[PDB]
Amino acid sequence: SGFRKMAFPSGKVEGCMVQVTCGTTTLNGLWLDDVVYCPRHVIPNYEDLLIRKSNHNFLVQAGNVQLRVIGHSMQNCVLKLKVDTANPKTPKYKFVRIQPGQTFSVLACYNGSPSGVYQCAMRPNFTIKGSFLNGSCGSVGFNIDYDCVSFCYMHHMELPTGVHAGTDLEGNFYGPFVDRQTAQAAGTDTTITVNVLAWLYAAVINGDRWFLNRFTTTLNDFNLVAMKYNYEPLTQDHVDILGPLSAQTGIAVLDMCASLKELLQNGMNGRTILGSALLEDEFTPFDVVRQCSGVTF
Amino acid sequence: SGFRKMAFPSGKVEGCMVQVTCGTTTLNGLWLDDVVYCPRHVICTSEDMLNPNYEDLLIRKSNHNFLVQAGNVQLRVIGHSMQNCVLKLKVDTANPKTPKYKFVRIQPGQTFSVLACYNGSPSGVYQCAMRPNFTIKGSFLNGSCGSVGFNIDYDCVSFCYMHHMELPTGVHAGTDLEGNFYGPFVDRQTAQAAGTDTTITVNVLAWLYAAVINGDRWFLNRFTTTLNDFNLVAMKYNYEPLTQDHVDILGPLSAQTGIAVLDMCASLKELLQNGMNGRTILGSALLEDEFTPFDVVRQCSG
Ligand SMILES: O=C(Nc1cncc2ccc(F)cc12)[C@@H]1CCNc2cc(Cl)c(Cl)cc21
Ligand SMILES: [Cl-]
Repeated sequence: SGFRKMAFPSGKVEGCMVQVTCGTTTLNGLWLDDVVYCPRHVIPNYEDLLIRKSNHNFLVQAGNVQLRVIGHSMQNCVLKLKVDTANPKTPKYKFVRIQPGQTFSVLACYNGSPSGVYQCAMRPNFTIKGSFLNGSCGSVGFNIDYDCVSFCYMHHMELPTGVHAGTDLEGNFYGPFVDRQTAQAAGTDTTITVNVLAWLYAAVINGDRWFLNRFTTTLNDFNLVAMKYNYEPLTQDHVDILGPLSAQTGIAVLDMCASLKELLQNGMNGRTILGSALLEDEFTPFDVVRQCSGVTF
Repeated sequence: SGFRKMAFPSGKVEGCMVQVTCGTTTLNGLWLDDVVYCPRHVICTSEDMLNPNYEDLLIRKSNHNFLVQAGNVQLRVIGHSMQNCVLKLKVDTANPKTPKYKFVRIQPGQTFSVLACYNGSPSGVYQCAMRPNFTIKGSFLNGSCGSVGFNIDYDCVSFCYMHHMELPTGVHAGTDLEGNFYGPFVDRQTAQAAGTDTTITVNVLAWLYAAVINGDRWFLNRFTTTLNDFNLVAMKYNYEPLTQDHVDILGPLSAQTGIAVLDMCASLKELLQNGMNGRTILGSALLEDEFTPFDVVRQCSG
């Protein structure tokens, strides 16, 4: 029993964190094989800025050992620093780009040293509601599938509302952001509907049934209601993805939707679900199945 | 900016997780140097869970009855001893991944990270607090026994909790790494119930200071309170009494934000009376009590 916001064990990623210094700027890098990946803002015409740099301008520190940079190249908004030493702690990994609503663990780092791990979701507006201070740039987001680390996020900046913006490991930003000092704002955010439904199934699995009702709804009627409350549309793919949870609890997805509709129009009425007075949207259907079944890494 | 429930990076603990099997029971062990620590109930046959005589059960065991697996390698048990509710299995190999560590016993209200494990394999990491009723509101399934709670301030891992059991209300009970249970709990299947839980007042105040540091001030008011008047009101909402120690501990946050502790205590009293009125504080519609004053300073300042 219990339902917590749970991150993946961070060990395989901790062994990859390094400190990258260029001039007065110090941030984090991800050392995989003989390449250190970091935000290109560590060095704006980034082709012009980068051409003026030599390998010895980049100081890379892995623990108390200084790595020697033997090459450098830029791929979108990420700088790739070729080093002479392959990271002996390089796990089996992939670079994956995630979609809004997908969750991942963030290993927040400062000066190449991991300080914390937390679980978050890529918001529909492409920001993340993270917890980052100055020096956190280069901290990474990841998932673990069996023994493989899928790197999906690298932190680049904080927007004026306190939310965070970054890229996949190929340097493509999530969202309409740029790594430049200019006026940028997070768009109007929406609730990840499929995740709220998954979290309601987690509540049912944990014995919290008060919100259940005898009613069902059509997908179209649910989406008409969901659009009114700034919830993301629920697709047939989402309904299919929720199938296993629907079979385990005996509550059809559209039956759980009628519960969600009633919660949106009437509120919680002083009650809580899994210790929360708000509908939680940062657990995917896969996260719910993984936590309510105990998959290990 | 931002405020998240943040766990310590679990790497230093993951390299210590092993699987311990005795008869039909399999659970997790913590392998530090040449000793594997695990719940002593691993020697129990479930039929002896109501009134187990652990000394009697352990005397009948030999080293080769304990199967310890570290990854795909079987460790050889060369000795065993019991210390309170923890079994210590001496092994013939020191864990090369043993971090710098300490065993610390925590007090109610203290927070720690949990590395939930099954079959000696880490599955997830989450943050939690030792409730005032000495239980933890964890996320654990069968086979999670032996999973540990820890803090990693600096490069040293302070082990503070080892999971032993789930109570009928879904909450969890366990011991420190010396085998002493937190609370009045026993590793017996006798009827046991968690006492009425209360809100960790000092942690709620720390979290309100975190909200102020992050730019949120809507809940502040022009009032102050005496500590006694605050406690009289606090007790009525099932909040833990706030002591002078708690007020002292909140001093640094009070100095940073410019809001005296008793002034913040008056915002809390008003929040308890009015609720949030559709508003949130740090993205929460409930008052959060699983962040200590130390966690707030660490996350908001460094
Ligand atoms: O508490 C236990 N198991 C589990 C632990 N944490 C979450 C668990 C969730 C579900 C579950 F069925 C078992 C879970 C074990 C085995 C069942 N009984 C029992 C009784 C006593 Cl006295 C002791 Cl010390 C340990 C146990
Ligand atoms: Cl403590």
